[PDB]
Amino acid sequence: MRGKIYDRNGKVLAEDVERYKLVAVIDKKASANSKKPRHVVDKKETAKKLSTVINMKPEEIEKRLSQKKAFQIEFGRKGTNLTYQDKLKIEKMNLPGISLLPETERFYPNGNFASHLIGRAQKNPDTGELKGALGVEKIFDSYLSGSKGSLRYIHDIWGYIAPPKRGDDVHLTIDSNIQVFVEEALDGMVERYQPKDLFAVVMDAKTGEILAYSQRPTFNPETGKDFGKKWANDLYQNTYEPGSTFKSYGLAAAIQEGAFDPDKKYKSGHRDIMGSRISDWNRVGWGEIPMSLGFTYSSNTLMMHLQDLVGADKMKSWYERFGFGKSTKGMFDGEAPGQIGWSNELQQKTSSFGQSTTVTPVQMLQAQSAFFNDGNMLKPWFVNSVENPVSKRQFYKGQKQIAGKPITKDTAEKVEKQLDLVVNSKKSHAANYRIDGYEVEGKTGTAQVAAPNGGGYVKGPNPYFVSFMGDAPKKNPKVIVYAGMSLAQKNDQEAYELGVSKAFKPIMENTLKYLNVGKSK
Repeated sequence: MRGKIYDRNGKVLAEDVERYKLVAVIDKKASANSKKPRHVVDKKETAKKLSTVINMKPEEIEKRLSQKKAFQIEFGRKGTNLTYQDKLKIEKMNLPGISLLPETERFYPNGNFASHLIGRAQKNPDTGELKGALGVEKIFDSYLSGSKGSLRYIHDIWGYIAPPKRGDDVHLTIDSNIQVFVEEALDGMVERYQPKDLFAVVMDAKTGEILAYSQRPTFNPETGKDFGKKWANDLYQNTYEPGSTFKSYGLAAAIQEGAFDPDKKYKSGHRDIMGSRISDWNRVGWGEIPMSLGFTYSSNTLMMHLQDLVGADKMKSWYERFGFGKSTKGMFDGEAPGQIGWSNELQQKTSSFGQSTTVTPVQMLQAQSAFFNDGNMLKPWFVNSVENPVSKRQFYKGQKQIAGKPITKDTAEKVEKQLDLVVNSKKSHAANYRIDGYEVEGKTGTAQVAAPNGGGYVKGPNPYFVSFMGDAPKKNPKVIVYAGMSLAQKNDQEAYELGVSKAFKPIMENTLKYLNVGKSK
């Protein structure tokens, strides 16, 4: 047995099962040393009796019993992965030459479910040996695998090298109930906007536990549907120019450095940098306004203004101190570090509002956490324990760590106030993320997308990556929800206007409802 992959409530996400394969001996040579024939005598009548399972076409079953001049025959994919009920029925029939060989197959009960995180195990036809090829299944292959007994090693995680054999179980921080809300909501987005890429993550605000995560396009682990298109896990391996989501950190930096004042006015509109008219999102601005409104209205100028006030060399340090351009050191394989765009003044200024600079969605979760844990960035973790369930030996146990405290408690509270405005201001550009009976806050995140291999940015009507980095209930939140959609292909206007609001509202509402947080109607 390969070990199981459980969720945080010990519901099975992956396991081994025994399923059966249909073989028929069709050659008289078998029956040439026996009274009782070990070969299909009546091809016709055996075929009709067999036509109670799978492709029940007696003609096609007969054709294959007549086939070639081979000793045995199999029945493609339809003659494999047959249940124990499917077997007992064909064994009662007691047909001559018909048998069912047991093969162990890797079963994912929910099918397409956190498919890019859990991952998928492939089988060696020869030995029937399962080897994980992506996600948990690849990372913890050795621990899960009941076979070998060489040295046990964790894929990229230097350390944890421990030296009829069952395997070790891997428990995740996932909560199937929540992971549902996400999977449904994401399906909702693919129907509506059919984006080229999409993801959502739920994190415990207080722990850094990943409660739920899917992406699109994903694959189905059970079937191998679409497996090996997008290899990259969005949350851990994929880099983004994150957009307005990333102002939150630029803001904090300023607040602390003393350069930001909610009431102090600044000139909104444009800023000619390196001979480029970098402008607010409405191209004109709103003239002289308070910096509080600028954040509520996602002003690119404000961020550029604040960069000037604080200073470049000082801000690069700030972005570094929020853990950008550096791995989260999470338990996933080949995690992406990203890079802070600072090679020149353009990169620098654009960065302020979240372009040039590249992030993992997790780098961002880490950073946003600080605003709710008194300035402390929580390391996000999805792996709860690796532990053989015979012995109960915990090989790895996960826990809340602290990746840094780049800001004061005070600073954090002020950033929170500004996020509360972004959503619940009178002049809010983002009341589309509001929810009945629950108090929400967060940051809207419209952003251009790079041309994969060279060129500049992707062109189109609305060629945008839209995100939102929300958390509820506001001030003392239980969960963070970060959703992102890249290059909607349908409704590409509604995309620019609503953003990921149509995904965030359901996920958050259902999650809070499920964690039994009270609704002040």
